[PDB]
Amino acid sequence: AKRVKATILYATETGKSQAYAKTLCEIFKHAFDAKAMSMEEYDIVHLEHEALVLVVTSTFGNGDPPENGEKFGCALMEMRHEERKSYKVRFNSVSGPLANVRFSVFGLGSRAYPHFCAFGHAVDTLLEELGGERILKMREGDELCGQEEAFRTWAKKVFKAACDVFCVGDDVNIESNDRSWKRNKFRLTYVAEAPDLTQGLSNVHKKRVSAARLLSRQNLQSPKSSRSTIFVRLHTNGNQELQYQPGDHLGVFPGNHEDLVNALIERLEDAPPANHVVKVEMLEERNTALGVISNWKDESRLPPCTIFQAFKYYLDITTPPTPLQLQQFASLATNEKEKQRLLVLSKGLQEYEEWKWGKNPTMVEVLEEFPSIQMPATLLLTQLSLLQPRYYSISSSPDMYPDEVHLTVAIVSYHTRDGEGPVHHGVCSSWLNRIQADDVVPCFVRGAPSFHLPRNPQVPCILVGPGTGIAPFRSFWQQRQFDIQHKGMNPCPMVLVFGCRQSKIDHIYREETLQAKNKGVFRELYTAYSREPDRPKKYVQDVLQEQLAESVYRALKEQGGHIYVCGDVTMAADVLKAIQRIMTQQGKLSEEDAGVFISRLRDDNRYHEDIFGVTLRTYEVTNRLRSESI
Amino acid sequence: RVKATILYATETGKSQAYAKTLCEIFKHAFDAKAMSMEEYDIVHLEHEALVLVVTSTFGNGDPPENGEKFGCALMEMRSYKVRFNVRFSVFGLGSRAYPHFCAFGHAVDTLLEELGGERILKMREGDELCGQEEAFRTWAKKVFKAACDVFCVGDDVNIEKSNDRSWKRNKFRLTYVAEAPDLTQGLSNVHKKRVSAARLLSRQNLQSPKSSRSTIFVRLHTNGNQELQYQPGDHLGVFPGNHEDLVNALIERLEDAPPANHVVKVEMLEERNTALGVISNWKDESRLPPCTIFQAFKYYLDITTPPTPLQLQQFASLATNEKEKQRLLVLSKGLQEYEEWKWGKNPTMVEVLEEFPSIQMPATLLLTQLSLLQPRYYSISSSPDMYPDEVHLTVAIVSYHTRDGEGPVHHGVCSSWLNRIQADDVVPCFVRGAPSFHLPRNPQVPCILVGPGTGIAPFRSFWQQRQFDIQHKGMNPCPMVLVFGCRQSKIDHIYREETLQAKNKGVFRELYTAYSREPDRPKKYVQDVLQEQLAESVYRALKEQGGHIYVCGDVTMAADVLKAIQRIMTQQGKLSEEDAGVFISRLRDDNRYHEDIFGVTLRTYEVTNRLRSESI
Ligand SMILES: Cc1cc2nc3c(=O)[nH]c(=O)nc-3n(C[C@H](O)[C@H](O)[C@H](O)COP(=O)(O)OP(=O)(O)OC[C@H]3O[C@@H](n4cnc5c(N)ncnc54)[C@H](O)[C@@H]3O)c2cc1C
Ligand SMILES: Cc1cc2nc3c(=O)[nH]c(=O)nc-3n(C[C@H](O)[C@H](O)[C@H](O)COP(=O)(O)OP(=O)(O)OC[C@H]3O[C@@H](n4cnc5c(N)ncnc54)[C@H](O)[C@@H]3O)c2cc1C
Ligand SMILES: NC(=O)c1ccc[n+]([C@@H]2O[C@H](COP(=O)([O-])OP(=O)(O)OC[C@H]3O[C@@H](n4cnc5c(N)ncnc54)[C@H](OP(=O)(O)O)[C@@H]3O)[C@@H](O)[C@H]2O)c1
Ligand SMILES: NC(=O)c1ccc[n+]([C@@H]2O[C@H](COP(=O)([O-])OP(=O)(O)OC[C@H]3O[C@@H](n4cnc5c(N)ncnc54)[C@H](OP(=O)(O)O)[C@@H]3O)[C@@H](O)[C@H]2O)c1
Ligand SMILES: Cc1cc2nc3c(=O)[nH]c(=O)nc-3n(C[C@H](O)[C@H](O)[C@H](O)COP(=O)(O)O)c2cc1C
Ligand SMILES: Cc1cc2nc3c(=O)[nH]c(=O)nc-3n(C[C@H](O)[C@H](O)[C@H](O)COP(=O)(O)O)c2cc1C
Ligand SMILES: O=S([O-])[O-]
Ligand SMILES: O=S([O-])[O-]
Repeated sequence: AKRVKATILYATETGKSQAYAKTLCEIFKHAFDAKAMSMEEYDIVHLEHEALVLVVTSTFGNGDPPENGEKFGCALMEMRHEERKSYKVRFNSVSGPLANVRFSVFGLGSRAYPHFCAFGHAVDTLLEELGGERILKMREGDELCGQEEAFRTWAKKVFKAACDVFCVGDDVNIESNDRSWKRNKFRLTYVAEAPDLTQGLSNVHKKRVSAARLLSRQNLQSPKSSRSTIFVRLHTNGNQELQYQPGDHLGVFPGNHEDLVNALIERLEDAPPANHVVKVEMLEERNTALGVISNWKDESRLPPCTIFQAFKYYLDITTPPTPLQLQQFASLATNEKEKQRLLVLSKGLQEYEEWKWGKNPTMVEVLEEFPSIQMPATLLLTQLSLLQPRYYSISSSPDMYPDEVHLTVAIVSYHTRDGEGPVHHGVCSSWLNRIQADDVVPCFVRGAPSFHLPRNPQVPCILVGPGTGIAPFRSFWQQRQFDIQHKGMNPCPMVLVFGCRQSKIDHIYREETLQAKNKGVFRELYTAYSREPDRPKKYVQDVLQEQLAESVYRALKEQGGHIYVCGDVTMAADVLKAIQRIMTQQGKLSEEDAGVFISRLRDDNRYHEDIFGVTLRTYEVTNRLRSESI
Repeated sequence: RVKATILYATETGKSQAYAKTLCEIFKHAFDAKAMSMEEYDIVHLEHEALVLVVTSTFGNGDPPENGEKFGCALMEMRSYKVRFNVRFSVFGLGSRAYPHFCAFGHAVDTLLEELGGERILKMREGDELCGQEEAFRTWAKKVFKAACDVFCVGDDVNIEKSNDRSWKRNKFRLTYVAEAPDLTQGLSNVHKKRVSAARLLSRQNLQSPKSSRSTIFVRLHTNGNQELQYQPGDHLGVFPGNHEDLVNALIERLEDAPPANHVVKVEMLEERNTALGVISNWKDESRLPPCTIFQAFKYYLDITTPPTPLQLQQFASLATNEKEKQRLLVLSKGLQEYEEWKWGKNPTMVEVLEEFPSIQMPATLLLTQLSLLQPRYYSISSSPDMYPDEVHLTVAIVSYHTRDGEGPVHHGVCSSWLNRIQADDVVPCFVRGAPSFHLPRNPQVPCILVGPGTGIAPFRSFWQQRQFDIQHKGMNPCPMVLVFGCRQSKIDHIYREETLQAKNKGVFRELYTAYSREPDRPKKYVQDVLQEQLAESVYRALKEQGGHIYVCGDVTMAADVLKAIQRIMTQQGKLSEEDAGVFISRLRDDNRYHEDIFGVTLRTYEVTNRLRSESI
């Protein structure tokens, strides 16, 4: 029972928890026999016999487990569950089998969301009730301020605390450094077989990606708008992989703009032409009883391909470097002043914060700001993060549009340095806005069972969502419309609470919702204008408290109706207060009965929320929170 | 060298094996490669010099799943059901027990031509029931020489054709690992598809206790798993566990030393020749995940399917006797001797090692040469609207005696596993849509549901759905007709009270049952109820009412039914066997005549024999 095993479990949606977990395993390799596994890869049957367990997990959606964390969270939730309390009740709330085990939790999250680091807190809370002995109190990493930084602190303490408790680490010492990057470690070797895009992305992200097809794209806003929102039609080609129900999302895999990809490639020192199928092989120095066995292997992260296809379809080249990545960049800088700035930023303290949040630098902008960096083709290919797919609410009814998938996409573009800097185009939205019909569209369907229309047609539904948060409601109404016209049903009509900036500029799908109302689908259509010169600023929160307070109340309290909120997390949080008020001031219930009534609706799946994350007033919201919390 | 792309389609993995071997032969005179019709750009096709196609046919003449993309691509680039139900040559695996024999291979062969394609050799067929591996080896040599001269290489090593990718003794080793994945995750890695962990809620027999046979009702909980969303008509792919006794008998007969409780992995020696030796390293085989050998045999590997001729030859060089090593050699040549052996005894791997006890079996040969345990498909018997977060299955428990009922009992792998797993045990499975076996979008048209025994399975979701659209969505769909079939009304009438009830609620207009072993009345099949009781309701539906007819179950039955309806078209409406037969062709492409083939599930022994006798 020597060489204590340290099991590092992680859950992630974009790769941050996974990275930190790797870094954490590397550290524990010093005094312990450590392993880093995704929560889904791990077999819950070993847990009770685990000596030490370290959890690094983010939280997603509406205070939920990352998708690859759901199974593990249910499992715990199960072993621990005499009856009561739901996950949504205790951990995302409105205001022993593991005796042998020692653990500690680090959770990633954002103060921009209601239930900050919810999944980390549930796991942390749950391992303790199951009989586990917590080493360090749970620490939280805020994506808005010092996330990578707070990881180090905790990583340091927890290691020290583990060494102390297990009484090992009298030979491990006070301390880049690991599988980071080193020139005699990674090598790009030639290959003659380059997979197909959708097949390569399936390997890379361990899931089946189907090739969809672009049929058309149209502007949903006036040509006189400064903004742009596009209606996109895709042909699924029969593929049963792409079956969906109204409410579900489509995950899409973009391509970085070629110019940016090229600028980047033309800045590498030693790099084959940006065209030669090259696999990446790494010098892996294993270790045996004989001594140390060293040899070449396949990194096996990216599939065989040209560096161009790699930077274009598989690697994140626009997300600002983490402090770690800057550290590897620094040791490549050949200019005194130019290299110290790199080391100052490597800290993740304020300078980093200001630089990142101020310049929102792409990989290219960084190499160009510190032109004395000798960038190795293999450092990027192995250190950059994978290009993540972006999710989009499906905007079509599969009955009204068989073998078709529609999307409503806000075109993200903004100026850096608070309007002074150049333009940065969102990766997926700008891609979806320029692909041609011959272009393949890598995607998959991710069902959203908490956001499907009710099984019972005769109950009232209130659909709340500003801007593109209307996207899924378009599948709701098209679907209800088809039901009426062809299935011979008379479902209780619904109410739509939309919200935008200007009557004849932003009200997307206006006529389309009109036509749907005349057909019985909707009882009434409410709209909140926020930048109308002719009146005051109104938000769906307002339309709800000023013109539906009664309907809302009668719908939810007597008619057994449902309310659906979709879009920006700030709005959704506001809509939850507007409803808590309407419930209080329209039924005489304190912040108690109103809160518990809501908390009940959710419980019974009658209060639905589909969070897009932070999409509205991004600058002002991120700015307020960033500051206010440091 | 010329580049030869060998494209293969496969479900149970036989065509895959054939292509990899085909690749090892074409290596001699060509630059040959092998991959799925999915792991390939259909755009590169036209820029190919030589394309070899090895593909099986599934469904009812349908392309295997991984051969769906490719199929329609050649179709548009150049309906399917109608017609079939660069240099290149096709070899299609199949079975003469199915109507549209090698339908996919014959379709791909036809369409390649219609795309600037020149055929080398006449497309061959490989009947799973008689001389499959035999016709392949042949066509294999005949097409090699054929392309060899077509592309003009002269006198080269045309005698080399037991090859290289075949197990040797220091090309493989089992290195310990202290971290083995969870089963469902391991399976997702092995089969490259998302497999979810579902849990058993309950199982109950739907046949009378006084029955000799047995069918079970199975309820699984999806656990809110979005990956497990389905529609009535869809199938659930399930991964079972082999029985422990057979797993431990197999381990205890093993030569290699791996304790069974230790996690291991299979590394293979990757060597790259040089001018004075070789530059090499041990890479992970990476077919199976790290797991205990007990777990590989119980959950990842097929230890019951009879050894192929290729796997026997290998056992040959491992027998320490002479008769044994010789019988092995005889059987290694998939001919009369081997076919009689296999079909007659249908030996598990364990029985093979016991019929030939001098074989010294190393663990790394089984772990690398045995086929992957394939998942079994089951028609979902529940409506998702009626049973949220639930998946129900109707499962016939397969169990037969070898050597024509004279030998030991052999249990169906998945059916028997599903028949003994305990509540809450994990059930790895996934959902595979059947877009061609879904209820019509128009619920105001009549549907005629035909299917005996377990063939009823998808209809229980059809009628639970309709019952739900009625009792809850407030719609009034055109009532349906159920044409069922079983052995004895008092024994085999599974879900009798349920279909009965579905009638009382307006789901079903009428319920027609056919019995085949009622010791009173004659042996009536469902094809006999169509003609002898509804020949008119069927004609009016498929001709005037814009109706739909769904056929589900054994391929033989489904065929007797097609040939029946085609006549009900002649007789009742007056059109010839080419005017009614092609009208059903228009039905199957208009998607109003639905078929869902389970394979050969009925009268297996009787049927598959006459068929061996058919071709032989
Ligand atoms: C379940 C779900 C459903 C969704 N459905 C939809 C949908 O239906 N329709 C839709 O349009 N979107 C939807 N989204 C949002 C969407 O997926 C993408 O986040 C969005 O299109 C932007 O992606 P991008 O790839 O274009 O830009 P990305 O390049 O990734 O860039 C966005 C990042 O830009 C920064 N950026 C943006 N604005 C500014 C600014 N003003 N100032 C400084 N920096 C800024 C932020 O740091 C932000 O994270 C959904 C998200 C989720 C999780
Ligand atoms: C789309 C689809 C849907 C299906 N739906 C269902 C369903 O809903 N319900 C259901 O019960 N089944 C269904 N099946 C059949 C099912 O999937 C399995 O084939 C079946 O349960 C048996 O699997 P097993 O794994 O138990 O036996 P397996 O071990 O694979 O064994 C069967 C093999 O045994 C031989 N064997 C069987 N009987 C005999 C005999 N009498 N004499 C000599 N040799 C014999 C055959 O060679 C056969 O291949 C479906 C198949 C498909 C393709
Ligand atoms: N700044 C840029 O150049 C730029 C460019 C591309 C995309 N983007 C971003 O990408 C997003 C996509 O646009 P979109 O179509 O979804 O919507 P949008 O036009 O940004 O706004 C949606 C509507 O909801 C309102 N709203 C804002 N905050 C709210 C809150 N906290 N609670 C309730 N309602 C609220 C808005 O009011 P307001 O009048 O207050 O906005 C607006 O009327 C944009 O909203 C924007 O943040 C910005
Ligand atoms: N051979 C065995 O002893 C044995 C035992 C247990 C399970 N099994 C297998 O497991 C399967 C599951 O049983 P099941 O519930 O699906 O059904 P089943 O009991 O095998 O029979 C389904 C019904 O369909 C009839 N039928 C048979 N062949 C037909 C054809 N060619 N065309 C139209 N109708 C036909 C049968 O009549 P008949 O009376 O003419 O068969 C029977 O009444 C079995 O059918 C069988 O394959 C076999
Ligand atoms: C749609 C979306 C929903 C999110 N929901 C929450 C949330 O409820 N609580 C929280 O603390 N953070 C939330 N976040 C922030 C992530 O948890 C955080 O960005 C984290 O750094 C991502 O970590 P990962 O890369 O490991 O998955 C959310 C982010 C997105 C894009
Ligand atoms: C449900 C099912 C349906 C089948 N349908 C056909 C068919 O229409 N035509 C044919 O020639 N073979 C058919 N077969 C036989 C396969 O083509 C044959 O068993 C082949 O050996 C499987 O090869 P594979 O393992 O490479 O996919 C079918 C087999 C099953 C299990
Ligand atoms: O300051 S740099 O971006 O020129
Ligand atoms: O094989 S069953 O007992 O898990």
